[PDB]
Amino acid sequence: GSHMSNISLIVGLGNPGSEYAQTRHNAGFWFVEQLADKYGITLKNDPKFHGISGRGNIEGHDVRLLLPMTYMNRSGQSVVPFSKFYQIAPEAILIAHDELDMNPGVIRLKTGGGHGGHNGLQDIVPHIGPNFHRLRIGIGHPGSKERVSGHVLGKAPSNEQSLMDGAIDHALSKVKLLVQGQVPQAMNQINAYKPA
Repeated sequence: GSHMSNISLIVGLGNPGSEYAQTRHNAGFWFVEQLADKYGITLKNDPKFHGISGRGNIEGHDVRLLLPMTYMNRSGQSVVPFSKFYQIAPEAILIAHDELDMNPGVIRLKTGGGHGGHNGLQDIVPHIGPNFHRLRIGIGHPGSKERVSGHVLGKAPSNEQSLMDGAIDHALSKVKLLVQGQVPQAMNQINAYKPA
């Protein structure tokens, strides 16, 4: 099982399918896929947990990676049984996801709190409670209350994608702190990020 606030499960939220891969709502998938490549962690089919998953060493720590393949609003149908099977407490889980309330190129590490309208997080907090960590990857907001679907299922313009990709690359360099349980320092150094 997990140990204290050393992060040992990193989840990335998104939808399956090439048609959603480049959309804002898959920001969490981008981060976990990039982290997997960085550390040479294989993401392999995991039918038992309705996902794609991997396990590997990050900076001397055994860490599991999970991409639910449930569709975003059913993400809990992968995250919850996976974390239960492996006896991973919420305190040791990092969930990376798109954040409408932050600009592209803003990234913040948060512990606790609600789903903030995110339909993936909405499917997870009722089960495991809120005390997991979140890598909130700004995607910016749409022009109103009803363009939300269209915005999260859109592919960002290149300037915004460049800002998100630089923020995501920064965060990758801070995962060493998270897997070592240095959450306060990783929150300091992630939240300080600026694009330019």
